[PDB]
Amino acid sequence: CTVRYNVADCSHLKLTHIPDDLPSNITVLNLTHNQLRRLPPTNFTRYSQLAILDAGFNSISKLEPELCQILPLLKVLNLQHNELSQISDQTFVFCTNLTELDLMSNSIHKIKSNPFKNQKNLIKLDLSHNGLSSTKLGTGVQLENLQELLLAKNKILALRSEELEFLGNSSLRKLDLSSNPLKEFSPGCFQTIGKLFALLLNNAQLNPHLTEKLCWELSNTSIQNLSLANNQLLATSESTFSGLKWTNLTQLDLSYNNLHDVGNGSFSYLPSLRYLSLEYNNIQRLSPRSFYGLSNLRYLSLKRAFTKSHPNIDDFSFQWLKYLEYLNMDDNNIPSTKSNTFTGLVSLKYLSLSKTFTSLQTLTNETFVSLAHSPLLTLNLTKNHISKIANGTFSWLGQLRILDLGLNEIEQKLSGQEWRGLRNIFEIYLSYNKYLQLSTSSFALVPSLQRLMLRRVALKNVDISPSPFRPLRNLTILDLSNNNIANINEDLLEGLENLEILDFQHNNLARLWNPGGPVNFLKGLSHLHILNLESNGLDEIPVGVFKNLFELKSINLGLNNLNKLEPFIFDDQTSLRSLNLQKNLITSVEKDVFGPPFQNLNSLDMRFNPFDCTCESISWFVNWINQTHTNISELSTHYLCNTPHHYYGFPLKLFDTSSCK
Amino acid sequence: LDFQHNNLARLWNPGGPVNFLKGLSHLHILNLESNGLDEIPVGVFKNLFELKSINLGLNNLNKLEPFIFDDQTSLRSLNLQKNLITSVEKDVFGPPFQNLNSLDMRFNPFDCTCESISWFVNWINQTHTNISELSTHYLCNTPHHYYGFPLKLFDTSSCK
Ligand SMILES: *[C@@H]1O[C@H](CO)[C@@H](O[C@@H]2O[C@H](CO)[C@@H](O[C@@H]3O[C@H](CO)[C@@H](O)[C@H](O)[C@@H]3O)[C@H](O)[C@H]2NC(C)=O)[C@H](O)[C@H]1NC(C)=O
Ligand SMILES: *[C@@H]1O[C@H](CO)[C@@H](O[C@@H]2O[C@H](CO)[C@@H](O[C@@H]3O[C@H](CO)[C@@H](O)[C@H](O)[C@@H]3O)[C@H](O)[C@H]2NC(C)=O)[C@H](O)[C@H]1NC(C)=O
Ligand SMILES: *[C@@H]1O[C@H](CO)[C@@H](O[C@@H]2O[C@H](CO)[C@@H](O[C@@H]3O[C@H](CO)[C@@H](O)[C@H](O)[C@@H]3O)[C@H](O)[C@H]2NC(C)=O)[C@H](O)[C@H]1NC(C)=O
Ligand SMILES: *[C@@H]1O[C@H](CO)[C@@H](O[C@@H]2O[C@H](CO)[C@@H](O[C@@H]3O[C@H](CO)[C@@H](O)[C@H](O)[C@@H]3O)[C@H](O)[C@H]2NC(C)=O)[C@H](O)[C@H]1NC(C)=O
Ligand SMILES: *[C@@H]1O[C@H](CO)[C@@H](O[C@@H]2O[C@H](CO)[C@@H](O)[C@H](O)[C@H]2NC(C)=O)[C@H](O)[C@H]1NC(C)=O
Ligand SMILES: *[C@@H]1O[C@H](CO)[C@@H](O[C@@H]2O[C@H](CO)[C@@H](O)[C@H](O)[C@H]2NC(C)=O)[C@H](O)[C@H]1NC(C)=O
Ligand SMILES: *[C@@H]1O[C@H](CO)[C@@H](O[C@@H]2O[C@H](CO)[C@@H](O)[C@H](O)[C@H]2NC(C)=O)[C@H](O)[C@H]1NC(C)=O
Ligand SMILES: *[C@@H]1O[C@H](CO)[C@@H](O[C@@H]2O[C@H](CO)[C@@H](O)[C@H](O)[C@H]2NC(C)=O)[C@H](O)[C@H]1NC(C)=O
Ligand SMILES: *[C@@H]1O[C@H](CO)[C@@H](O)[C@H](O)[C@H]1NC(C)=O
Ligand SMILES: *[C@@H]1O[C@H](CO)[C@@H](O)[C@H](O)[C@H]1NC(C)=O
Repeated sequence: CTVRYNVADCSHLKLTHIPDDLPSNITVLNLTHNQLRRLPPTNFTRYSQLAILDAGFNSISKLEPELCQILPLLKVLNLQHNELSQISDQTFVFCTNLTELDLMSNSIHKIKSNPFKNQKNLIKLDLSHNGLSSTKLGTGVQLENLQELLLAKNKILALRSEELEFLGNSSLRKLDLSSNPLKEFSPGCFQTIGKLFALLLNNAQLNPHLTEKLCWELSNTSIQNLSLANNQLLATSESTFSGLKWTNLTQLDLSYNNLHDVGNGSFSYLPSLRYLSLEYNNIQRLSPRSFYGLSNLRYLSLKRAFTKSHPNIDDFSFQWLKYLEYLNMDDNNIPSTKSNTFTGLVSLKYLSLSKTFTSLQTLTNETFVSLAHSPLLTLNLTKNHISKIANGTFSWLGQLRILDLGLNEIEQKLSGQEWRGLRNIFEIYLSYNKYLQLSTSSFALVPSLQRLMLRRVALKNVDISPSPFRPLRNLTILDLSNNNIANINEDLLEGLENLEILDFQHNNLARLWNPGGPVNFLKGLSHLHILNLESNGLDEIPVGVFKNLFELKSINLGLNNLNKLEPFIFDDQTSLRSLNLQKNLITSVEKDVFGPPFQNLNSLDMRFNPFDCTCESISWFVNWINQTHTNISELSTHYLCNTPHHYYGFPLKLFDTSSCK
Repeated sequence: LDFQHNNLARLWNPGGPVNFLKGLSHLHILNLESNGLDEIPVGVFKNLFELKSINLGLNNLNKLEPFIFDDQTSLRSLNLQKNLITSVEKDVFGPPFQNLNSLDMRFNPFDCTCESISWFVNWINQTHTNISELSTHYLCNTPHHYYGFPLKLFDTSSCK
């Protein structure tokens, strides 16, 4: 087995017999994924100190009580994926300390007598996928402290007040009744339970009339979390949920219930709900009175809550949701917005509208007029086929912090008036766009940015003086990768004292680093953390470009052609934590180049390089590798030399340096 | 026969290499430039006696198996420029160099070592083959002492 500290785990050993050779100073034993004839009752004499046993995923036919007598200190008893054709009460008469019983696949058809007259400390009772037909588990009052009762993937036809009366004072935190073909509910079947809080009815095929009758039956109860998923709730009426008007609910779920129509006042009898979900529904439309009465909701999800003839939302449809703060409408097909769609939401702070608009190619200053009176903090608009934005689009939303406009085809000459009205925004998501032309005043109106990534935007004309990034001072993260920049001067990025993260992947900086004077990039970047110039076609590193980068942490210069390693290139990089030079054309590793970066390096990566197995090239590198604990992944595999012929295709570590000094 | 830019690299172990050019005696010029070939197996240029030109440039060829060119006794022009050739061995480029008229292997990471270029340097010193840009685009890439050094100006007195 693994034989780790204290606990013992045996993932896969093809074990067939209970072993007794392992040390006895253990408290947990694992038997998952093993083939056993039958659990012996007398072989546990040696192991009488196990707190719990993970004896599951086993082909055990019959269970004997004597086992859990030899181990009185037994807490978790998992018997899932086992045969267990039939069980009786005599297995649990002198077996009381159980706290966790798991029966997930045992094909237990009928329950006889009272098997649980002695278990007084059990909390979770998982009895599912066993073909159980009647929810009766006993006649007398038992299960004083039972918090979870799982009954799923069985064939219960109905619930009756007499088969559930055996729970006298049980306080069930979570009740599971999923995948049960329930067709009717006897009156008073829920009042016999002491205190029930949550219920699950997934894959239970609830009819709307059956759902209404269930809601009537659920009155007087302390239910707070109710879930109704995978049903035939194609429509909802005013009186459908009226039976829940006497309950104090917290969460209501209606996902995967193909709801087509929402009646007027459907949830008007729910003055205490705080979280609501309508995921994956073919809702035709939402009337303004559909949400009437929901004055206490705080989280609404409308993911895939619309039909393909296209669905639309009327104005003033969210006025009643004055306490909502998290609205999600991802993956929908609303054509466009109106003047009074979001009007009424006075507490919305997190709004997601990803892939929800189809006819909103052009954005004006009337699209987000409804959100002026709402202090939003996050706005998601990805995959919305955004093509053009007008001035004053975000003027109303002056409290925005997180803005998303990526994964679109925006094409426009940015002038800085597109962000007019934004007071204090944290970061802007404009990656993955077809064409965004920058100007000298594009970022002047918003100097409060903290993160700014422009991946795959085909940006151009960024060498214009003054740089558009000049007004940004406290910016921390900047990304201009995958854009194929033609050229850049030292004017850009100047004054970014607070900049920490910089990425220049796929930007062809080859010629920018001797003719016309080398560009002295990275001037005074004290706060820069990680520098990434991977796959920029770099061919030669000019001297004096990594200076003053004392606080730099990581360097990634892979997928390039670097062979001319100038001496003393890395002098101030004494705080480097990870050096990446994989897939380059490095031939020799000299001490004067990689010395200071190797003083306190944590991980190194320069694989796929034509190394030269010679005393002049890798002797210092081989000595350092042999005399360091730096994490070098695939050191023995992808570090083969390319020259000479004798040492071609040989591991870098398998080189003797005792003959050269 | 011209196969420029066709991605024939992996065709020369997918169930055994394909023995292409099987008994193609009358072919005169063969051009397979810029196909990314990485390894040429033995017994692929057999029965090519009348072939005159081979052009395998703009590829990545470093594994030169012995006796690759055995029937290329009538080769007139060999082109291997802009490849990843590191060493030039006699047993590989012997027969093609018997009557070669023009040779082109510029822009290659040559290794200025005794085992690699000694025979090639001697051949260059004692041949009349017309080679363009021989002293400019034939600089070695390793070691550091011989990096960026002309290939023709190599002393073989310390070799053999
Ligand atoms: C359990 O749920 C039932 C509903 O199924 C609740 O019944 C409701 O009980 C209240 C209080 O007894 C009734 O209000 C009363 O109405 C009479 C007129 O009939 C009025 O004179 C009283 O002043 C009082 O307002 C209410 O009508 C009744 N509703 C129904 C539909 O029966 C019951 O309160 C819940 N709790 C318990 C512990 O049963
Ligand atoms: C706005 O909604 C869209 C809906 O798709 C969100 O897109 C999803 O965002 C997550 C988190 O960024 C992405 O997961 C990521 O996957 C990549 C690998 O592709 C992984 O490297 C990251 O660590 C992360 O796990 C997810 O792929 C992405 N889905 C699509 C289709 O783009 C978007 O994040 C939302 N905007 C927010 C929350 O600001
Ligand atoms: C969204 O932004 C646009 C762009 O500024 C605003 O359009 C502006 O609307 C005002 C009032 O309609 C225009 O003022 C008047 O325009 C007429 C010509 O239409 C002119 O003859 C008058 O002397 C007066 O200037 C203004 O010109 C117009 N701007 C542009 C560039 O056409 C629009 O009002 C904004 N919408 C919201 C809701 O903020
Ligand atoms: C959205 O905002 C941009 C940025 O301000 C507006 O572009 C600006 O439009 C004005 C008005 O046409 C331009 O002023 C013009 O300048 C020329 C000289 O170049 C002058 O001869 C004209 O009489 C006029 O004053 C301004 O140059 C231009 N700026 C840029 C950077 O393009 C745009 O018009 C706004 N659009 C809407 C719909 O409000
Ligand atoms: C219903 O389920 C929700 C979701 O788990 C429970 O709310 C969580 O309560 C814990 C405990 O305070 C918090 O840490 C979580 O942040 C809450 N999550 C959400 C989404 O609200 C709620 O307590 C449950 N109702 C019960 C058990 O009656
Ligand atoms: C939620 O719980 C509250 C508190 O128990 C219920 O309010 C009580 O309602 C009864 C009538 O059934 C009154 O006699 C009590 O005086 C009320 N107490 C308080 C503190 O208001 C409420 O009815 C429950 N249900 C809903 C939907 O709120
Ligand atoms: C549900 O209630 C809404 C009101 O919230 C009703 O919508 C109104 O319909 C009338 C008739 O055309 C219009 O004059 C009103 O302007 C509408 N209200 C709003 C806010 O626009 C709707 O008709 C009701 N539906 C049912 C089936 O009763
Ligand atoms: C740029 O970021 C800095 C760092 O947070 C901001 O400085 C802080 O701003 C908050 C906002 O009120 C103040 O409470 C702090 O006292 C400021 N810290 C210091 C050291 O001055 C700065 O305001 C930001 N500038 C812009 C334009 O957003
Ligand atoms: C358990 O005890 C029986 C009886 O001695 C023995 O045959 C068997 O090998 C022991 N171990 C297991 C894993 O059954
Ligand atoms: C349940 O609670 C009632 C009332 O407090 C009490 O009379 C009864 O003994 C309790 N039963 C159990 C099994 O705790």
